[PDB]
Amino acid sequence: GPSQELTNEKEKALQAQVQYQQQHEQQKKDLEILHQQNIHQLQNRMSELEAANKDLTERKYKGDSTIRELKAKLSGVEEELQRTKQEVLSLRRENSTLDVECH
Amino acid sequence: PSQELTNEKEKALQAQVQYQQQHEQQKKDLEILHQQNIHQLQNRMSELEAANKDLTERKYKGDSTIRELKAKLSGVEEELQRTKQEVLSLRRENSTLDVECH
Repeated sequence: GPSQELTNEKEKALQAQVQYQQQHEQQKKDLEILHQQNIHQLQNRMSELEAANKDLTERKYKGDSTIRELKAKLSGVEEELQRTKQEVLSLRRENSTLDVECH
Repeated sequence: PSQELTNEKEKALQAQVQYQQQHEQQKKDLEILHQQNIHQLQNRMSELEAANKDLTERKYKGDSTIRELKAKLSGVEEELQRTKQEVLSLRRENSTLDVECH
């Protein structure tokens, strides 16, 4: 068959186009898989570092409110100390005047 | 008839050349995209590392400030207790002198 040999070549060319498309799709899939393996460890270390940062930022806010409570507590005690020291001065002054009137 | 056959074999050789150029071009394009993505991930990683360094430094500063405040507060509470006992002693002296006087 002279034309049967020609029809065989046209059949072959259609089959070769199908094979090309399959090989082009397979190369894409293989490259995406290699890519995922390349970024896997880095994506995991990134998510871990974001969560550690979220926890630290949360801890920092708690630390600020603790500092605020401590400063206000300290200011109250420093003022109380001031009014007790002045009470001592007042009492020393009173004691001296009373002591001169007996002695 | 034979020239038409030689034309089909010439065409098939050309289709193979094209498929090969296309296979290479898809790989190069994917590599550019993947390299771009890797650079973005690496950049985000370096900014999370810098944010973590900054947070760890703030955590040290906050915690050390808390530690200093608690120790300062204990010192003042202790000094207050001493002064309060001095007031009690002076009020006792004031009461004994006041009874001898008025």
